[PDB]
Amino acid sequence: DNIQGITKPAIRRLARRGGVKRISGLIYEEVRAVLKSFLESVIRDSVTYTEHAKRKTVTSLDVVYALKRQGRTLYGFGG
DNA sequence: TTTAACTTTCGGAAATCAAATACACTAATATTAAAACGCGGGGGACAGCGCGTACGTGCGTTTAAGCGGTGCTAGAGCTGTCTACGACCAATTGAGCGGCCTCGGCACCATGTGACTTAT
Repeated sequence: DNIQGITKPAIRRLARRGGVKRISGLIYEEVRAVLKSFLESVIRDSVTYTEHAKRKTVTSLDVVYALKRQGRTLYGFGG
């Protein structure tokens, strides 16, 4: 239950960075779900990059290449 | 002590020059499929509302998150060394469609000998 360990006050304060103030309860479970989906895919891409690289420790370059292929390219790390 | 820029060259590239298509558009044409004017309409989307509701709003006691030591080891990254493996050359093919030929079969003129005959 690690994704439940991602606590509902946590999801709340994330909503408040998100600019909203009222959020239904099942949003917490389904924001957990969206985090789960994106994490699953980026982990797939980065883990596979890592597996091919033969350094089976998952690397930041693997992560940023995953995000880049996804179109979600992130700065500050591949540099 | 290791990442460059001098160079010293050269042989494929990237210009040029040219003509061979060939395609775009600028354009007549009657038609004629869709445009766009023109009035109701349903239908619906919003005004206004009651009260149920649902996520915050608010307290108590928890829980994990966060440190803060305590290893210890699994890989990081690096192998110093042996190939393999693929990039090159070329030969080592090949098949497909023109080329010669060359088969045999026709029509035509040549040559010798068997009749016979005659004037030897």
